[PDB]
Amino acid sequence: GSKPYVVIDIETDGLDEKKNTIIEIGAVKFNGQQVEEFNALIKYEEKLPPTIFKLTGISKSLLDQEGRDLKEVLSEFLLFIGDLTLVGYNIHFDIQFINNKLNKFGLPLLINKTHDIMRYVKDEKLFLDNYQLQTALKSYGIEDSVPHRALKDARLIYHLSTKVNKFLARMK
Ligand SMILES: [Mg+2]
Ligand SMILES: [Mg+2]
Repeated sequence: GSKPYVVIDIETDGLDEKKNTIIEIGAVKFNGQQVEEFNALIKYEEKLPPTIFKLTGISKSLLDQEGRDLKEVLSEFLLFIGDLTLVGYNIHFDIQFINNKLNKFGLPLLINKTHDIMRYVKDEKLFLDNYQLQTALKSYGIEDSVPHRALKDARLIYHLSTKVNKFLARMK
């Protein structure tokens, strides 16, 4: 069957890998036998743009109450993923942020192989109006609204990955 792989997803407070930061990190690992999950909200000392609240529902209060230290979370994330293939949707966004913060804290950077589900979708679904994750999901019969929360989005990307035949063939 499938080789092991880990679907990753983050939420951030902006688009700049070097000035903005990670507010949530989620992952769905198929370990070769079954599925495991990773999720952490990140403690945050800056002024969270209310735009972040409207998209994700994450507020300062949530990060204050449930957030964990970013360096600690990233160390645990490295242990969760090991050297497994990483999978995502426009995955360079997640990797750019994760590597920037790993580097900032003096932690090892990612050297994992990667596959981007978005690339497979663009080649299989040529007539989509756009290639946002939400649009891709519907094209494959997944009607869930995208919540813009890291683990919840990772679950949706994982479900998508089990429906993209070209990806499945590559991972056999
Ligand atoms: Mg995302
Ligand atoms: Mg997300």
